[PDB]
Amino acid sequence: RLNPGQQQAVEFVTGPCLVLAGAGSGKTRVITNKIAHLIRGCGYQARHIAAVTFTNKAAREMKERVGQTLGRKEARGLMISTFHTLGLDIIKREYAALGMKANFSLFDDTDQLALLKELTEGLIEDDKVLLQQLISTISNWKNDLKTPSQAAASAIGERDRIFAHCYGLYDAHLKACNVLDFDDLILLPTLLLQANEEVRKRWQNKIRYLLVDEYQDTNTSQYELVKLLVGSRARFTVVGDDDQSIYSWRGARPQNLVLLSQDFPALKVIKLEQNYRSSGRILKAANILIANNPHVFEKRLFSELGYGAELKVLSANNEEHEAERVTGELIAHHFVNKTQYKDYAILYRGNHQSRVFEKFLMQNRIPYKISGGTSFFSRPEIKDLLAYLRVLTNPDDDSAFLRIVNTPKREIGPATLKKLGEWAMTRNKSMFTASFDMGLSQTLSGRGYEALTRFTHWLAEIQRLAEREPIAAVRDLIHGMDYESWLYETSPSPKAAEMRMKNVNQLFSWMTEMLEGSELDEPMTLTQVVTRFTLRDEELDQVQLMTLHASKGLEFPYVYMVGMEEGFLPHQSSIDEDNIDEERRLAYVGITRAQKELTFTLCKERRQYGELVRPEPSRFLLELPQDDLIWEQ
Amino acid sequence: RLNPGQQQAVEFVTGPCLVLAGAGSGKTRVITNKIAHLIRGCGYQARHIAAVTFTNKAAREMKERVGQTLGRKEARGLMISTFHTLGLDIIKREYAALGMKANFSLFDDTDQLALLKELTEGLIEDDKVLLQQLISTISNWKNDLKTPSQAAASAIGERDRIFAHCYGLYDAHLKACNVLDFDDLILLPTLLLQANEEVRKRWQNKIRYLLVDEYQDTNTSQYELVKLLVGSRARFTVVGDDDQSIYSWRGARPQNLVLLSQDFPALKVIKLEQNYRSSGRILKAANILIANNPHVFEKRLFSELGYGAELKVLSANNEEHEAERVTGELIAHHFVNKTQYKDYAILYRGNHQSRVFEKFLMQNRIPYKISGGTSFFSRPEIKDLLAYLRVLTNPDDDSAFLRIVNTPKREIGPATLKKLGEWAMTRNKSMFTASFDMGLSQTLSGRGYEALTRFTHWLAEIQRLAEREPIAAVRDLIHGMDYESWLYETSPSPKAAEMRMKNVNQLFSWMTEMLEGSELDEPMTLTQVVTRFTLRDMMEREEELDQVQLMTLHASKGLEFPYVYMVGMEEGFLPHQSSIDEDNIDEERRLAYVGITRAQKELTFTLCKERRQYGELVRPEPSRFLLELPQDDLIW
DNA sequence: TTTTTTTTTTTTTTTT
Repeated sequence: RLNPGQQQAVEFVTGPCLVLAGAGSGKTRVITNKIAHLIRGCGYQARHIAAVTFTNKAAREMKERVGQTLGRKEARGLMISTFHTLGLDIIKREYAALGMKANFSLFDDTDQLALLKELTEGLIEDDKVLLQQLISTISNWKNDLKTPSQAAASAIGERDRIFAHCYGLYDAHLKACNVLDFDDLILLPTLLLQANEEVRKRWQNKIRYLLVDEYQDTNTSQYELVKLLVGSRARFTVVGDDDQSIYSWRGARPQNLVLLSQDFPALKVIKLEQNYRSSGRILKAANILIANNPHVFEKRLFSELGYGAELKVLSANNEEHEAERVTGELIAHHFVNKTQYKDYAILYRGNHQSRVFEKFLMQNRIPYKISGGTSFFSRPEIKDLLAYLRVLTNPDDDSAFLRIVNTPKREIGPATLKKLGEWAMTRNKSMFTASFDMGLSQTLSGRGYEALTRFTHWLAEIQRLAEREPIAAVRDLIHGMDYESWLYETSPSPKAAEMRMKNVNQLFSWMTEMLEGSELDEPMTLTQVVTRFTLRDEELDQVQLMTLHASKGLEFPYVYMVGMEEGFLPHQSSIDEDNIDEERRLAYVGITRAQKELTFTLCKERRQYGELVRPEPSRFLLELPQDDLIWEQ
Repeated sequence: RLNPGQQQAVEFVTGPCLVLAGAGSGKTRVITNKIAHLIRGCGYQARHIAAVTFTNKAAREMKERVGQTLGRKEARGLMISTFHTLGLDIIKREYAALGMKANFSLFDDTDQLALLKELTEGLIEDDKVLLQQLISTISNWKNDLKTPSQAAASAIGERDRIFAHCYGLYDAHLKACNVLDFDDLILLPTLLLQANEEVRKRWQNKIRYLLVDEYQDTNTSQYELVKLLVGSRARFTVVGDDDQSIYSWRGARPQNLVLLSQDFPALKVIKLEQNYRSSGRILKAANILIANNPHVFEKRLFSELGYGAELKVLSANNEEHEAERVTGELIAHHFVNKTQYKDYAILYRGNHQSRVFEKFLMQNRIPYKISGGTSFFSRPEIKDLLAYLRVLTNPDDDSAFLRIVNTPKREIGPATLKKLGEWAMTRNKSMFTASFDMGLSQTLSGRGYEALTRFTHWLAEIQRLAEREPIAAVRDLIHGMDYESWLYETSPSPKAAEMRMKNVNQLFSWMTEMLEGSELDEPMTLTQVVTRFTLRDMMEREEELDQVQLMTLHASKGLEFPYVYMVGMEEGFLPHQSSIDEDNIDEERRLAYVGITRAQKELTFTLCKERRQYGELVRPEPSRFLLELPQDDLIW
């Protein structure tokens, strides 16, 4: 049933309305129900309501519920969709109007960056992070309804003057070859609808009432497109929280909720404050943490659930200790409270802080998911290495051999492989094993049986040795095929091969520490050290492990916001730019994602650059309500 | 020679006769010949024969043939036309005998639907497919010479009695603003003709001999018009094939071939049965499939052409693998056989199934053409330009004024229009014309009146001018409002503008040569040039597009291809559920019959093994049709 | 340091 605010937002259907749903307030229920009502209580034909969101997920999720309350029929034609779906669908539908049609495949992300590489070879470094900016910064001036020259105007800085020119060639090639990146799909009808009234109204009448979720994420283009979509008839309901604006660095106009209030003054801010997920204690902290932010709309959250357990603040000594402690504490909790691996979540600022957890987690046969990113254990360089090791440990895994055969770079053609397989198959065994039967010698010969022997040899003599000197063996397995060189030849920019390699050491060193065992951890047979690694290789129980950003709009019973140091959470970059407000929002989000218990963690020391630094507790931990926080020792 | 059937068709010129030209028969030949012959061998005077058709195409087609076996003398001075052109002309012509102003407005269907939309808002669901039924169903109580009232009687069902009402509303607005949708073009003369004798005869004496093609498509009014026209001599020759009656849902009485057989004593069916296009296997198949359908008229196709390859029936797994195999096999066949994508045709029951084929063909650099895509006479840039012309030649066309006043963009606000209308209303006359009553000056003034007057004046001046230099007037009409620029502002990308523009030019040009007059057809006054465009006699016409012929089953209707790919051969789709769960499929049967008969060399069926229907899925069973077909020549 | 974005099917055909 509807809690008052919800109720109110649901009923106010007569004008430009803004619902300021605090976290866990249940917006999607409102929206749905708004729709459902709009239909059943004010006639307002289904086909005349547009529900816009940002992700193709929210999208299906919303469609799910809608149809779950609305009867198959009446629910007919709901303009539920992403911005981009529509934005495109406009371009599409009105192009068919002039009688004509369109045909220029959206330049899906990659394609762009790609095109951007060839576009900026000598101009700009062969680097990902770089190109990223280039991409992003380009996609910005675009959301700043600008031209590749108007942008050289508003262009202060060396590589920026460059990005501008580069930018120039981007739209250059695109306008030309006849294709469009994503944001184009918005600033497309946006323009096409402003410049022309004929079309404008047709939409204005298609889209009788519009609802928009996740409004704090809105960018200019969308913003306008929205305005255009319902200019002053203004029969809508935008929905958001300004304290959850975090993708500002990506065209999200923070003051969107305010800007709205201006070019729309009969705005009725209805706010949802009741929370259905977090304990009182969590909410209190969050509630306070965020009040240190210069605040406009007052929003003070509250739930009807029990005050929880104290927010603990585990202080780790170094980068590793942290992961160790968490994974450790993750496990205990879990054991003692008989819960599920998925009730847990581990959140960080940057993507690297993940690497080390990925270790312990895996090292402790604790299943997980690297939502925010890509699990170390997939990265080909490591998948490959794994397989050799899998082979070594188990010469019956055709899977692995089939994969490592020539991949490190020998000359064992598919023939010399399918024929060994074919003879191995009827002699009933593994390839590597059968790659030794003297009867296989004449089913296949030539130069293929001249590389297969050699290789399958090199392996076995190493596999032999690993039997007592794993490390050595592996170490030898490494420099042996000179994966290093191989990578440098296969990997794109060397820096990638460099990293692709760095990974390879990492793995090995892990694998080593494990074989070496330790003071309390009795050492492992290479076979186990392997199986540990291997297990890695959705209706699954596993620890959500992702970045705060990754976490936006999710929840989990137990959260470990790790790395609560200054440089890190209050991200140094931002630290020194005086914008923290966002970082703060960032934290506050993090925090409001946990529902039963929350734990913060920080490293007492970080390795600056071989130079070790003793960082200070994310000021955030301090602004929190100390009565409910429990710093360790 | 000419095959006997054909011949006898041609020699029989003494009474009520029907030629049952089966698929491939030679239909166009015979007609041309019969007219040529009527004249030459029978003494009939070129100016007394009328050959009616359904489309402005066949008509041009026919006029070409005929015209080239005779000369402009007997030729260009003969009555070949569509029904509507005739129906209209009857209206016009006898309005003149009555000396009245024919200033009504032809409501091109689009114009029609829209009017409905408005007139049908809260009443009915803002939906295409909906409006359609509304339109159609409306165009039929009409085609059944029925009132918006007697129709409520002949109304069973809710959204139906609704329609009747809406209809009431439709006919209501029409009759009032003085405009007529196409159906009125036939229903008017007909009535006009049966209610009065003086006229009747007059026409009975003008059209001394009439021939009507594609008779199986005749609807009531149509037919009734015929009857009237032909009166008692019966000197005529309708031609057709009830086995090809597929637009039954749009007013076509299938039983026409029969109905005819009755109101007419000595009907002498003559039946052409020799195909000359499809292989004996195709014909085989087709001739058989059709037999499952009931029959009052007995025939059987059969060509001399060699018996051909086996009718293959590719079973695909999903919505997409279907298009995948087709485009694939298409490519293959062409490669090793080498035979322009034009030789190739893919035909579906509905248009969605186009959406997936368009992919793979384009995904494979295969050029192709897409069945039916918004007549040129519907591009906004055109309907706009038309409107002006409409208004220029007929100042009594509010609809047209109403669409133009501000469109090319002056500053004539809806108020300023609201008030023109009111004044124009009370004084009972045009907005345009009212625009000048000195009395309007007081109901409205300020800036609108300034804009209003400026405009309507300019227009007047053009109007005045066109009197003498049609093109120069139109020429200045265009440049005058800067339509070009307009497009460049209104149109999305610039290229579309240029295109939209190009379209404008073209129209200009046709209009021109139409005015400038042909040496086969006598020159036209601009008012006529208009009525033509109004009928969308776009006059189509060497270097045709050698790409894929992709179209609906309906878009096949008389058209031939060497190799066809009759896709989506499942139950639901092909024999459409609408029909399935209706009791009549005979229609869908014909539908297929046709689709089949359309390929001449080799046919190939195809069925999706799984649906993309219901958001989920379904394991569909082959178009029963597929199984009624000769198993011997069929493959899997 | 952080990272979404989708050309189908709307589910029957269309002169004049």
